[PDB]
Amino acid sequence: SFVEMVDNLRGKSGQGYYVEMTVGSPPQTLNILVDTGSSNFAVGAAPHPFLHRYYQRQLSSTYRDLRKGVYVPYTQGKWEGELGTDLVSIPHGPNVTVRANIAAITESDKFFINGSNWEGILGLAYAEIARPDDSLEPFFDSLVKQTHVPNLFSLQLCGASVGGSMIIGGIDHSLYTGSLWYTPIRREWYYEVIIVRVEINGQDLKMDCKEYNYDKSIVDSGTTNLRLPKKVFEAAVKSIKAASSTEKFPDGFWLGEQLVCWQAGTTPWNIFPVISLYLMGEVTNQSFRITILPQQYLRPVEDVATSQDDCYKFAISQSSTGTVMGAVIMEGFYVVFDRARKRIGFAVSACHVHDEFRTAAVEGPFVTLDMEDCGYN
Ligand SMILES: CC(C)c1cccc(CNC[C@@H](O)[C@@H]2C[C@H](C)CCCCCCCCC(=O)N(C)[C@@H](C)C(=O)N2)c1
Repeated sequence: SFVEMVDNLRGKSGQGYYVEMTVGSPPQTLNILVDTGSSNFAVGAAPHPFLHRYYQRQLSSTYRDLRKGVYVPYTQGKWEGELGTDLVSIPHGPNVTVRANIAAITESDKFFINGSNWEGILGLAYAEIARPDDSLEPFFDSLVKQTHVPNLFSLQLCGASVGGSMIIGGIDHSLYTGSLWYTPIRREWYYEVIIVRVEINGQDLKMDCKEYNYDKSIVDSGTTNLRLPKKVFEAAVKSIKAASSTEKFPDGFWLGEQLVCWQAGTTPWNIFPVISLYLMGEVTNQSFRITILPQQYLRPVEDVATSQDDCYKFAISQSSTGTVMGAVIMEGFYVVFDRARKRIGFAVSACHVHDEFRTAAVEGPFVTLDMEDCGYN
């Protein structure tokens, strides 16, 4: 009965994807950001200028105080609060209710977004990166332990204001085309994967493949951009600049600061290259690739002035904590987080990104020797 979960995600460009949830008795409705890059379930539980609503523990007869504080520092943004448990349900999800850990956010810094429509975050990664430590059971672990929901979920994140699906407990075959290609989960903490090759417009970047995974590579729906280790970022930007050199862009555009605009419908997509990321496969010396179009890594942004042009931000930025395959990478792919089999699947999404002469793709098999050497230790 996955049809009930199709289209259960909404969001705004650059502001994440959220799902509707309820917490407590009587149920309090809240919109919750879907984040495969963290492992804490947390909701606003005190007034805040950007919160339309929040969790009111005093009104829930099933709330239980854990008498323990918590804080989570992300790559950007952080919050602190009080731990507790309560009953939680997902209206457009499985027909179950579970008692889960909940962090009641009392203070936050650059976490909530002005006018975003979500009030909390659902960390879907593993206990090893939960705060305050790995003894705080994450939501999805509680769900699997307390119900018959199979130990996997899938994400169909769609571009253009945005929507998608989080299929809890399985794979919905109407949401993708072609074959699913799987890459091993290297270690159950983040959803960590191994990138074994990078090509831009079919040209190999020719770096030590360890550089691609320094110090890790993760699949993270809570991060907007494709984030790349310093050395990889420099090579990729150098290649993307060259391919698009027939037009001049401010240096702040390549840093993700300034936006670029063009007359509505005249965006020169053809001058921006496709990026191919090769992932470690399931059998010996085998990989597969996902191909990323510029319509993914040129994120559309509301024209702050006169909505007469098409304006974009460069959605590839530099990282000092490894590669992050963020939302703009996941968009247009159907991504299966197969926890039960320790693998992540990719297929072309039913809401795939369109170009006139090019198409996003998931292609295999490829032969790749010595893939284990690509993981950083
Ligand atoms: C929580 C622990 C496990 C942790 C520490 C450091 C990195 C990571 C990796 N995942 C980060 C991710 O969980 C984290 C989640 C967000 C704060 C959730 C709220 C904002 C969502 C919409 C705007 C997204 C802008 C963006 O890209 N951000 C805001 C990056 C930069 C980021 O940080 N994202 C996890």
